Amino acid sequence: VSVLTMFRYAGWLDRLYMLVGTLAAIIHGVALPLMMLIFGDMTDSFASVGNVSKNSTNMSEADKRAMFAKLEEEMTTYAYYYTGIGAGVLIVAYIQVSFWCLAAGRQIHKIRQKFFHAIMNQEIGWFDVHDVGELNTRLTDDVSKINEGIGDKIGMFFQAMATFFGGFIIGFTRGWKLTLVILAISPVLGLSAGIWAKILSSFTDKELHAYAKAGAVAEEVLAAIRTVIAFGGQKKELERYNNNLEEAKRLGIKKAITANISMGAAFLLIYASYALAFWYGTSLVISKEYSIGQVLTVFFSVLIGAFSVGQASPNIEAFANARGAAYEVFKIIDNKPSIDSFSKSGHKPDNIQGNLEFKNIHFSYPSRKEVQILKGLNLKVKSGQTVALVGNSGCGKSTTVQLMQRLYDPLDGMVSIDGQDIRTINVRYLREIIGVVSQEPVLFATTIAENIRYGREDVTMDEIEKAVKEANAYDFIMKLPHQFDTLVGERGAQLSGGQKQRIAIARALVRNPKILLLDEATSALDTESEAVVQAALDKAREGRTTIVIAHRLSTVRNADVIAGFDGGVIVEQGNHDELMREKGIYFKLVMTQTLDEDVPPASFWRILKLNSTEWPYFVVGIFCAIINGGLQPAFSVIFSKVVGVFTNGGPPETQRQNSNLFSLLFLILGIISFITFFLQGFTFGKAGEILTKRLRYMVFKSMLRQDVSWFDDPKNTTGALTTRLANDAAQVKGATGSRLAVIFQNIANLGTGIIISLIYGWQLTLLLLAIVPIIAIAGVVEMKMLSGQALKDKKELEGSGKIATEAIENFRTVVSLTREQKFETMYAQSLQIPYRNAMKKAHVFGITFSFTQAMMYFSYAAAFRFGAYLVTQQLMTFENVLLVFSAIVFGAMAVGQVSSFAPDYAKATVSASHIIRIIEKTPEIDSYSTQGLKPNMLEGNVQFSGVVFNYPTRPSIPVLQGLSLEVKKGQTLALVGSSGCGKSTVVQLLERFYDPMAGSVFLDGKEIKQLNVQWLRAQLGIVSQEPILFDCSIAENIAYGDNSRVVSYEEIVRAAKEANIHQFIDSLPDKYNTRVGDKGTQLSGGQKQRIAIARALVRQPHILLLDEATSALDTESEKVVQEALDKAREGRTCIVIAHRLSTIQNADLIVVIQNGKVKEHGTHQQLLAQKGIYFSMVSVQA
Ligand SMILES: [Hg+2]
Ligand SMILES: [Hg+2]
Ligand SMILES: [Hg+2]
Ligand SMILES: [Hg+2]
Ligand SMILES: [Hg+2]
Ligand SMILES: [Hg+2]
Repeated sequence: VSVLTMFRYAGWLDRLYMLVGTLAAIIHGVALPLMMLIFGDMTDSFASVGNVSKNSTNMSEADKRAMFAKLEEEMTTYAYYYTGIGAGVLIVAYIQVSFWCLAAGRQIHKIRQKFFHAIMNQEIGWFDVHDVGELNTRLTDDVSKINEGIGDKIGMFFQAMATFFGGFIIGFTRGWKLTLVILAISPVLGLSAGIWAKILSSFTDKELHAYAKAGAVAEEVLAAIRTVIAFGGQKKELERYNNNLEEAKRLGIKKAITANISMGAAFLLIYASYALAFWYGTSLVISKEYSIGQVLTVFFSVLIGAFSVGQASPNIEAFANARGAAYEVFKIIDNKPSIDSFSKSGHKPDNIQGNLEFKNIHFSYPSRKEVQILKGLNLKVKSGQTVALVGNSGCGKSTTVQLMQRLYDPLDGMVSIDGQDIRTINVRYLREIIGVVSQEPVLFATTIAENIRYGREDVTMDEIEKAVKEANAYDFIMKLPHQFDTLVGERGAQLSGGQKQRIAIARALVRNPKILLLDEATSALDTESEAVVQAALDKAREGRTTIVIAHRLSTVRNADVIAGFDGGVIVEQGNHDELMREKGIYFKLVMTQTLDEDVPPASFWRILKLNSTEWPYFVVGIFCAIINGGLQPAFSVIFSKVVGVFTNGGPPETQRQNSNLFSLLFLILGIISFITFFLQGFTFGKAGEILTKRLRYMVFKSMLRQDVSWFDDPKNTTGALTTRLANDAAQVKGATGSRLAVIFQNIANLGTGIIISLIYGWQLTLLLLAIVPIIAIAGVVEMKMLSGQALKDKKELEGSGKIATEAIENFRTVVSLTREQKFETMYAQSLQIPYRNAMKKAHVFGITFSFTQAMMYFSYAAAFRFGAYLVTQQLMTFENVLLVFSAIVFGAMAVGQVSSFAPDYAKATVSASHIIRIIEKTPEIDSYSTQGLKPNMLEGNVQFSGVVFNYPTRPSIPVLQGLSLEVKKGQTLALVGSSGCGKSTVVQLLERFYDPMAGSVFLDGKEIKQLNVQWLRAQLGIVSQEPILFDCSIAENIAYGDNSRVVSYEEIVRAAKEANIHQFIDSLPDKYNTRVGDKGTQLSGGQKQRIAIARALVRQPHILLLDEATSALDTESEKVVQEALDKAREGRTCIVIAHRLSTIQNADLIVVIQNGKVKEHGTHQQLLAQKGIYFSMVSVQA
């Protein structure tokens, strides 16, 4: 079912090219061993010449002619063969790559449109359940994975098995024993991979749990940053994060060490197998004469067949993970379970004037177990009326409105519009006959003309005009620039909410429904605009049967009929007077209410500087890189010598020669290889480990010691910072790894390859390095062109995805239903551009890889043609021919190196650039000295003079302009302003979060500028709006060590005693030792505030600061907390900016701050006796 068959579905003509491409992938994979079968045949003919050169030379003139004639024949075979295979792999590569794009393109585009349709066709279900909107984005990433699954990855898979099965085929066919030997040594290679699976996979996960502790500490500190800053508890958070880092690093070292050990054993088994393969390959020639040394290399090509399984595994994982992600959700992704709504058919009533009927309706939202919110209902409103509903116990009114649009089919009973059931009539038509003005208006990002046009697609500006005129929306739009062509700026949030709703009214007005549903449309709006929108609603009524729910009973007064519920069942119904008459529910309520990142700057060799500072010395790492570096070419020399004594050499000692080279190849390569992998792993493992620690430490610490809009007003976030701390330090660990990688391959290829090249017949080196770097560049340009396509594709789907996410995230598109098909139609038109683009990139993806494989034969071409033949005949021996393989494999060796181990620099360098720019910091105000703390400074009189300030946004209309205040010690400084900030900013400047732009601020009369940054924050009573405690024992929270300040039990006792939180301290288990229970989820606001107050008065500040402390709070809690504050303050300087003017009535100096400039100031009775702003504030506060 869904696992295999369904995944590939449809694609009638697609499947044909799918199979053609598959076939070309097969013959492509087949091509590689055939090129290597040729290699054994070419070796034999090439071999026979050397035998006469060493031994006989009986006749001379004959050999210079005939042997080379034979060589020329081999030149002819060389030429038609490498070429035949080359043209083959060129064509078939272009085809097999054409497979992804051509098949997957149509498959995925079909998936895309069907997915978008099923998504819009599930209706209610999507908003009720699943991941609540955030899911289908991820899902379009899933269809992107689908795109990755059915692509050429499969073609590569068949190619791989073709090289595998075909490799072993040729192996068995031209001899059967060595294949068998290699297969016997083969499972050993699979066992070594077992070290990988147990240790490596586990230790990644092991280390993560360790740093998880470090992440939690870093998570909260950076979120609680202004609090820890204000209290200066930084160095302690420093300490915790350092301990957790200390554990995470030791799990890091075990990971690196073991990893390198594993890869090391892998190479052991590789050189071991390679050698044993030579021992049995050699045993078949000298004392036997089966192989002439032809097949011996081809049987190694059977090892290329062994590499083909390793090349196969990722493609399967690419198919499976794409398959698995798609098919499990594909049944849910696609089709249409639906059938409570759908889109189509049904019954069309044309009578269009009717009576709504609710009959015995029992319903529960499909949250299931929730008790029926509506259990039974009977309500019937005659045509032309306006019915108003009210309730107490909750939901159940909104439910009836929800049911009326058939958003939910009732469990029992029926809703009948006119005489017909609602379930008979067409859903689309039903939605079209029912207009709805919701409590929360919504405007799509488009013109107001289009937002209306979403009400009805086919419409003209005359109807738009009459619409807004009828919605009285024709005023603000005219004054608004661009008129009807006026965009809704910054997505859909631009203008007044009353205007938004009013526009929504015009939109529903174009709909011209005979039923109008108003759910709290007036709610959450200012009273004036409330009355305006209300007027629009009133002009929209009486021509339409309607139902209105709101919490302002003034609008409920003029309703023809009002309905009470209390538990979901209808109880009272009738005219207003009748309801007040009943002294019921209505009368009861009436009387009751009376991660964008990455700046340009780059490291430039500065990485190794921080490394060397934290990497004290390691010459053993680089030395290990040298001996492994020189280890690879030893192989190329040895291998040359193996076949070397077979071609050029005499009959005696050949057996011994093979034994010696076998053993030399085994221990000299394999053992030393184990040594170097375990040694470097032992070096760079601890190197990168401690680098990751010291880096993460000095980062989190460089971060905590700087604030200044990195925290106060950042474009950053807590998560981005934690991410910085983890990932980046891991990357600089790779940055350090690349150094050793570079010196290693430096001596490994260039140095030894060149030195060895000096002993050549010359001439070969130049031609060889005229190839390898070029094909290397071809490998670079392949990845680059690849990323260019990835980016352009992602940008196109980006735009289509943006407008798609716009559709799916807004569920109200269903209330008009006009936009159901309209949105996916436009989106279809959006998806159209990349589709046509796909065939073009089909050729792009297609021709490139073909050309890449076109370099396969050309490498072998220039190699053996010019290598053998013409270079041969003078100064050419058993070496320098196989040394071709040396310098060639050396280039490939580097490839192996670059495409493995540490990250491809890049991200490492960049992450390093950030982690470095962060550790450099911008210390500004940090700790240092800056003052002496005269004992006599305990006064507390805060001066402000000519102070201007702006948060770091220049044209933000700065909150401080020309501001000056004063407060004497031991007295209350009241503060009042319009709302929000400029209130708080004074407090922040006193906290010295930022030193003001101009003017000055004083505490004892000294300038804050000249005051100690720390000691200024040493006496402050700062208590914020929403108090946040360090996660710790509440006793330990109460006492925050400033510097040397010890945890004092009797002191924190005095703290609780003063804060009146001692109530909870007395009771509850452990008393003071009760922890807050995961960020104080067990405590209410009054308690948290009491504790925060205790945090303040432990410090014994001469200055207390309250920023709208009781603003968010309620009932008695405000009084007991205010009482605590009052017993804490008035003995010392305090500033209360709270918006509560009833408790501000007792103050020494009340200050009204307008626009940066203090307007009025004086005691309550003084300003109140006066008249102006303050008097307005109290009069409207009442
Ligand atoms: Hg593709
Ligand atoms: Hg509910
Ligand atoms: Hg090494
Ligand atoms: Hg602000
Ligand atoms: Hg804590
Ligand atoms: Hg106060």
